[PDB]
Amino acid sequence: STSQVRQNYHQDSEAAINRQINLELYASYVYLSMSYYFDRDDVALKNFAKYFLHQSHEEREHAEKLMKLQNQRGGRIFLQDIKKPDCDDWESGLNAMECALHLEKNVNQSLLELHKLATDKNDPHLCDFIETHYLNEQVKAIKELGDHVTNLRKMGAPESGLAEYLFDKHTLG
Amino acid sequence: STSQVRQNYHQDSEAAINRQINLELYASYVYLSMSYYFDRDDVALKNFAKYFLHQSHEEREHAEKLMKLQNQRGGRIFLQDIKKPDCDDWESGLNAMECALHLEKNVNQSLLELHKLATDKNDPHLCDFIETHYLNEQVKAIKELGDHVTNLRKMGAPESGLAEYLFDKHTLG
Amino acid sequence: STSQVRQNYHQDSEAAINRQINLELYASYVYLSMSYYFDRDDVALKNFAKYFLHQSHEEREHAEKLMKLQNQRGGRIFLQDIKKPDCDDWESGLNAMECALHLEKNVNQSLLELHKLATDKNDPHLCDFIETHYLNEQVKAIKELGDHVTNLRKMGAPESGLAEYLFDKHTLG
Amino acid sequence: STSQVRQNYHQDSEAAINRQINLELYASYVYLSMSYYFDRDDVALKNFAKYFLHQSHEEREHAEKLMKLQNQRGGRIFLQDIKKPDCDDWESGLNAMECALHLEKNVNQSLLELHKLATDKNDPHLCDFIETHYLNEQVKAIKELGDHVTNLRKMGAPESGLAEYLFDKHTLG
Amino acid sequence: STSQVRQNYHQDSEAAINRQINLELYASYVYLSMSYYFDRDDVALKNFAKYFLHQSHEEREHAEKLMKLQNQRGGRIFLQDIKKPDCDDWESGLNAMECALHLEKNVNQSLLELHKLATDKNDPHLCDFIETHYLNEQVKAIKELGDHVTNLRKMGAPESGLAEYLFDKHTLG
Amino acid sequence: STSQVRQNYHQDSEAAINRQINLELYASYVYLSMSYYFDRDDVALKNFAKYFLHQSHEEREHAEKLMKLQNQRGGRIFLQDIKKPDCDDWESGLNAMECALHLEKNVNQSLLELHKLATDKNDPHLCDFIETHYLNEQVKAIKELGDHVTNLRKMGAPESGLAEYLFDKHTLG
Repeated sequence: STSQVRQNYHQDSEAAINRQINLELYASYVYLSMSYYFDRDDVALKNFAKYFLHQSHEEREHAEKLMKLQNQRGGRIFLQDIKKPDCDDWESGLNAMECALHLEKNVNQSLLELHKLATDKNDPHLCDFIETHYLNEQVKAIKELGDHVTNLRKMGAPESGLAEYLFDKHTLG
Repeated sequence: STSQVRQNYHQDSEAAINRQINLELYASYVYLSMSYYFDRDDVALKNFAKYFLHQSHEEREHAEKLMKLQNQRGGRIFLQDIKKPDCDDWESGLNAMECALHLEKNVNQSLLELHKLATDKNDPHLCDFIETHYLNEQVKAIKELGDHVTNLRKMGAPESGLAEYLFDKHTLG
Repeated sequence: STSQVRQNYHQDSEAAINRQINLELYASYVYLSMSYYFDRDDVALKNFAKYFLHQSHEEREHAEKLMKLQNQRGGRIFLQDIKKPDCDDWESGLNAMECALHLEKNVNQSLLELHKLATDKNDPHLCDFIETHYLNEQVKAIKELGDHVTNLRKMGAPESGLAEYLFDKHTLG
Repeated sequence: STSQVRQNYHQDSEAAINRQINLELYASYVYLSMSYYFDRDDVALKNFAKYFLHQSHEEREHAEKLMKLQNQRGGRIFLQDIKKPDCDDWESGLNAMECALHLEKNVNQSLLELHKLATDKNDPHLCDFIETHYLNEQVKAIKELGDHVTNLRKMGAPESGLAEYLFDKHTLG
Repeated sequence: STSQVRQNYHQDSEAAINRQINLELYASYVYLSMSYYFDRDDVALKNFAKYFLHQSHEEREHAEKLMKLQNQRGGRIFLQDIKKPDCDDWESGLNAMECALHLEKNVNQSLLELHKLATDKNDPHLCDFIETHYLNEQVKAIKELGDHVTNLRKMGAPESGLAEYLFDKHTLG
Repeated sequence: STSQVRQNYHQDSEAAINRQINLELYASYVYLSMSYYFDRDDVALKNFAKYFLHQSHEEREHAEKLMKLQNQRGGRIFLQDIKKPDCDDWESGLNAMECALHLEKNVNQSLLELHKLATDKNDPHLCDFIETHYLNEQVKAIKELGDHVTNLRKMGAPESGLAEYLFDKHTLG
């Protein structure tokens, strides 16, 4: 049953990769919903939609990378249902940005837990892969999301709408 | 009397094309008036004028397309008077945009009624022509006008004038 | 009420510009009707249609130039109804050419009357504008229309149809 | 027996495609005969021959397009005999043009009947295919044939031969 | 509540678009699973994986197109859970191809039902959109899948493995 | 009645050219049917279809060449009905190739009989024309068809289907 190429790959590190795979798919779905909310005519903030769409594409490519890694090491991929996003209305841009930040922090925590599991089982390849492809990019994305939120807050009230328009036109545009 | 090339063309589908022709001409006249209102020195919003002038040119070309279609199918074109626009003063930019939206919705309703008449008389060529050249563009234009109006509203009060200046400079410019 | 930029501009020279504006629009409408008559399949003279369509475009651009001049000097533009062309059938090409000539002569007379009014009120800018953009072009157009008519007459009878075909193919084509 | 890919394709819409296929082949044969009549030395009108040869090639390509459509939807093609053209002598150019016009009108009527049958059976693909590839081109061809006939008639008598030579040299050449 | 741009858009045509959206997402998920099955080392058929991955990308882009259409017409998008693929092991290449064919036929049936609903409510824009972007491509894809299956069957037994290798190397490669 | 340019052209050599013309048209029809049989989805051999389609185009051009020759020498062309192909199903590729070979041999025999008739009437132009344009190409085509058949036979049984696939992919592709 075990693949001819499998070597130094544990059952736990396979189930964890599958769960991370599902989580990345769910994140991509959430970002798709976020972007196509801001694509609506009652919102009409183009650059927000483009930003979230790019985030969704990046999450999808990361899930594909995980699946390729699973196949290379001799693991077998198991696909599960993808749960729909939390909200159907994502409110103002200040709140969407804060929901994206929380999602990114959750995914980063999951990656760190996976790294802990990998170092538990003495698997240098998995640790190297996670370090190379995931952690630093997650830190950069979280830093960028933090900057955007503080700038939105700096502008913000009293004239919230003008502020949201100018942030859309200057920063993200 | 009937043209040598006429075939599967009904009297009703000819009168309707003529009426649509007149309506398109009237729309072009209205957009010309809109643009040359904003060209005035007491308004001085250039990009609004350019936008409405482009709308007028598009309406004119659509009327010419209808006239060409009428000639190809063997119909005879009848030209009627073009009534002057409703207003001489088009108020702020928020109101001009809302008058353009209403005009576009009226023209779209007329096109849908023409399509209904065409399918009544079993004329696939007219339905194909309307579908290809008119409907989708009307939907796109109405969507674009809706986005502009919501953004203008988002900025808007308290500082309406600064908002109208920044929308002119960023979006339409 | 009077514009901040208005200076040496009289009420009469504003109403006259508006009337000339309406007359140019009516001329453009007439030329559109002329061209789309010859676009018909029972006439089928392409070059005549192209010629009249070019005339219509030129008249439209001249009306736009008048409107720009009105806006620059501080006048306010007033748009009125555009009356439909005189005829629905424009007969042979010899008669269309003679209706175009009469229309051009009428417009030239209107321009000369406007110049007389301008010199009445001691307004050098309006006289310079009319001289630069309108008079010489009107003279050239009338001369060209006269040449075409005499050539059509030279060919003409007995074989009128062959003559009209060869004039269409050689001169206007 | 039914093909694995067949779906929403009716027996009637298959027989009709086969009959249209045969009709297009017959039209191509007729146009070949027309062109190679005018290629003769007692006629010697080159441009007429080239025009009819182009018509024949277009009809052939349309028949091939129908056959490809039949194969894509899971239908089976049935080929029948191609009947020879009506005439062996196609008379003057005025009469050939009028026989081409009648053939085109017949084919257009057949296409409209096929569209009626397609909408009877609730088949959107066939209606879309007919609308996209056939109807508008048929209308354009009929309009062009009508123009040529009226110009030939305009020239025509008394000097019919000179007229036919000049139409050959100028229009079709 | 109703959007400013909504016109001639029915509740039914909105729910149907949402359901089609979910179905396209599910199809993309299934094709992703198919490709990453054949990416495994115990299968090792590269071209099959690339083919199914391309299918998944196409399905994703089609879902995005549907979502854009929903937003343009004034509808509001509702996202639901995406169910996991049917199988975890997709067997030989002959069976994967037959599961892809069935999925494509199901999606085509759903599109035809949506077209029926659209023509029920007298909505020409939706019918034109479906005809332009979806139906013909579905027919082409089903035809291509049918060809591949018959060729695989032609080779096939007795030497099934060599046949599957040569089909992978020649046709899909 | 006799053409001004006719010289050293016999009635027999005219009827024979007409019959050869009809035979070439029939051959082109047969090759069209052959190609569009292999275009079907239950056969799915592309290169066979392309090969037979090329054969059909070549036969058509040869018929046109014969018609031009007939017109140059002062003969008058007579078109007759084109009979439909023998079969509606052309079986495996081995049998289609053998039906093409027989058709080519029949046409070559007809050409040789025409040459015999031409030398009977002391007509060097016709003999030169046949020698230059037809005979050698017929020999080359028959040789090529013989090679393909022997290679198909060499592969062939036991694994006929794999053999037909590899011949399609390598030789004709």
